[PDB]
Amino acid sequence: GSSGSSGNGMDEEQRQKRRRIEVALIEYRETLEEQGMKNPEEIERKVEINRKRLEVDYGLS
Repeated sequence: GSSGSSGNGMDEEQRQKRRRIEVALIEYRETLEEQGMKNPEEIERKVEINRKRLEVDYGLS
């Protein structure tokens, strides 16, 4: 039972992009940890760059 659907205009398309970034972020983080990344700066660095890239790629930022 959906409630308070957020999608009246262009946002309807943004709500979706938000997911593409989520799944991507998680998958990336894990892949990094297993890739041999055992440091915060490293992960944070890569992840950060990714989040920003994707966000800007989906015209979100």
